Amino acid sequence: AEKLHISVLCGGQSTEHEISIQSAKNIVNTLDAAKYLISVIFIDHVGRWYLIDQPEMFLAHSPDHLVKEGSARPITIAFGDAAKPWQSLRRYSADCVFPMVHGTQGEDGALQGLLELLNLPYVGANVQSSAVCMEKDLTKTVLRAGGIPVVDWHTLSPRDATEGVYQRLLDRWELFVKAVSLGSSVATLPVKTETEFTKAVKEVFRYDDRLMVEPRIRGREIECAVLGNGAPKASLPGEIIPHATTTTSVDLSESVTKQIQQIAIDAFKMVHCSGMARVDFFVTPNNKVLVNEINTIPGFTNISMYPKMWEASGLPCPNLLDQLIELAIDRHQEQQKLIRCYEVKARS
Amino acid sequence: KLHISVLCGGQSTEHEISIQSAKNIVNTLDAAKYLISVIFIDHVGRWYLIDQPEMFLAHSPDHLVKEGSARPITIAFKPWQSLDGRRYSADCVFPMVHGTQGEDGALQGLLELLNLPYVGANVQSSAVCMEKDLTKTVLRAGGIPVVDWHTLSPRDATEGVYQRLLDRWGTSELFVKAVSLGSSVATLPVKTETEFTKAVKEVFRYDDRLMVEPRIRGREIECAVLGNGAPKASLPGEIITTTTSESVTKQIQQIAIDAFKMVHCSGMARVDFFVTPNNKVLVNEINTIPGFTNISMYPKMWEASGLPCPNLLDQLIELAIDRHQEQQKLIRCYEVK
Repeated sequence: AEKLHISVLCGGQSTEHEISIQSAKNIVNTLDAAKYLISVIFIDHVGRWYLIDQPEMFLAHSPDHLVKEGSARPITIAFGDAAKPWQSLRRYSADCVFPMVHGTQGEDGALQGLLELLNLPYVGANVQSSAVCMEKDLTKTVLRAGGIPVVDWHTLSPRDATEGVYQRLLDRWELFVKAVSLGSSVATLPVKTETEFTKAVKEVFRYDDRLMVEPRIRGREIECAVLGNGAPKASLPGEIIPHATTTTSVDLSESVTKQIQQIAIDAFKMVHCSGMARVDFFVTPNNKVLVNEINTIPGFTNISMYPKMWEASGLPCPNLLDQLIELAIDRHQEQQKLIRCYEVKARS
Repeated sequence: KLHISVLCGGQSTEHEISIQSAKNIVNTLDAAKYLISVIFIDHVGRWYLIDQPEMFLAHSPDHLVKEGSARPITIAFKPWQSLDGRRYSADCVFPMVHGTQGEDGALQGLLELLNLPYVGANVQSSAVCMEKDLTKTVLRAGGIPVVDWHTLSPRDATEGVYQRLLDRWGTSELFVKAVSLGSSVATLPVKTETEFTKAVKEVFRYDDRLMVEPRIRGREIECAVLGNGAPKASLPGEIITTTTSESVTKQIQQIAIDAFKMVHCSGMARVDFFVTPNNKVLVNEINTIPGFTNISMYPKMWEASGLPCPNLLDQLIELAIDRHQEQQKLIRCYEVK
């Protein structure tokens, strides 16, 4: 083969389905055509998989259209077939997979888990890191245990009493009642009263089986794109302003910029991330830098902060994508070596 | 009857124990309640379906593969599909792959993608329990007592580390363990600086992260936890040979339950402890797919606690289906909103 086969996964049974498609389109449009034969795997709303092997068609049409036209081919997977994991319902090659499903299934380790079972190289966080970063309270647990400054939180599960919690949190710290693992605004509720609190708790437990309460923090929402495996690099910080308006130009001191970058890298490492993460911070008026979230499959559309921050840092998106693919393949190669050496040792 | 698919084998060093766990499960599942299929994953990651449980009980899966009774399958995104075009039902999956790919969230991830009910810890909880330093990180953060540890990664300098751990733990005898691997070859006792440095090197050939722990003197005690939101603990068992103080017993059971909840486990886990001579109770590991063979501690501890294996299995399946039902409700409600 003269080119590497790249499969971009998008859609999925996730409320970020449409953003996923837009991310995938940018990636497909931006992948160096000289280096890659690009296939797009579309997962529809009921979880059916389709393969589109003409990237140009994916850029030109909605995947739903391609399904209906018949050009997007129903596929399943071929276990054990390391080279050609996709099988028409004819097998198709994949040298590396770019999981670009946001939220449920895509960032929560599920898709990563399938890809591990297929022994395929894939971009970004592995199963464990995806799961840790997906559950925001678990992320903070790991970060704080390692000494990384985070926005404080309080986890509640359905069996916990809700009475007294509001007051105790007010005493400790307006609050947010948030699903631990859901991003949609439907699952993040601002509360100003006890009554609002318990109503919000009830509401969020209709969506997620665990929630977290957070203090509403005054400060700027600063983001930083991290890239790498073992030796992560951090972009220039960007800012988002909920109405959201975004910009890669924020006027932070040399000190704060440096902190954001270093903590982003340290956080990335602390949750054992791979490939990429967008680390989202609050920076308080007193310039305290606080991690709020690590996103392992950040938006990747042409206006999305992750690629925009890198571009603003001197890394054009095509090069970014090449690096993500290289990192993915390198991780896979290293993991395969460890596995095999252990296998030999263990049975001997 | 409900269709139960028991998944075993796997690309894992615990492949053979997995087969034995599965055989016990298939042997013990109530025939009146279940139509049992076995999914066998071979060493190279190929998947096979055996729809005659008695064949699986009578023969090794490798034999069935060679004979052809273990049919190559893939998934249909009736989750299993032959490679006749036939599709096979599954109402609940019993993943029984130990260690790599079985307890580390990957298999759970696939089952999640397929919207199948399945027994045991979910992706997140599997991943947290699989990597032992992460488990301890989460447990200690929540105030659960655990054996001390120090994680090392390949890029960390080793110089002076041994001495520092000696100073922290007041013992010269340590273990250098892979964070995510169970074989004895990935757990190395060290008692000198030289042994430490050699062990670190050795383990880094097998895992990308390792953990150092002090050698703890005391009894190896285990405890089976069962349930979802309302876990119950078995009477403690001990590893000396295995076997199934009222205060210490209570600490064990309670800490096992609290540990189970703290890692957001579901269905089952075996919580492994040390109990020092001074009666200090320390969690060392949580196993989300513990051995399930006819002599394995998890089912034996339950049997000893008044819960026979067939009934244990029924509850595991009921817990899985119930979890699945609640999870679907949540995601449907969220999707609507």
